[PDB]
Amino acid sequence: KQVEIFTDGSCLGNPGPGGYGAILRYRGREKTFSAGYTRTTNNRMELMAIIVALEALKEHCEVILSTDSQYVRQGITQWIHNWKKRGWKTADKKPVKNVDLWQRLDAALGQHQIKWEWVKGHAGHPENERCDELARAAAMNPTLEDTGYQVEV
Repeated sequence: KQVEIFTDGSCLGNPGPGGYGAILRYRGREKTFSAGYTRTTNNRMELMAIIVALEALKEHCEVILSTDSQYVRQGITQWIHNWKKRGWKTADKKPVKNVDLWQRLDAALGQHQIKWEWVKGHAGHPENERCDELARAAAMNPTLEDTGYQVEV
């Protein structure tokens, strides 16, 4: 009840060192989250940012979630519905890519009333701009291991 969440993820390769930034605003007060991983991908950091922010919420909230990720938008608005029906597997019966993070996200999504704000550019979105700085800074000083990352074949 109202919580604003801003997120971004960033990574220098594919895979490569990467990081996330998230800002959680409540009652005019802000909390910042940020961490870097030694070997990860951009898309995984984009999911991780949202996961860590939502997991911070300790009570059911109405959340306005603001992110510029095309990957997360497609997943949330397009794919995840059918993913669940197919038991989290693509037509070739392989596990959906990043199933670990998508499932962990979906858990956090189920606990809140979420309005998604799909941002386009940094222009006029100071919080998202700042999440990118955070993400990039953490990618330059990575400390965690992204143990869920699998080298796609």
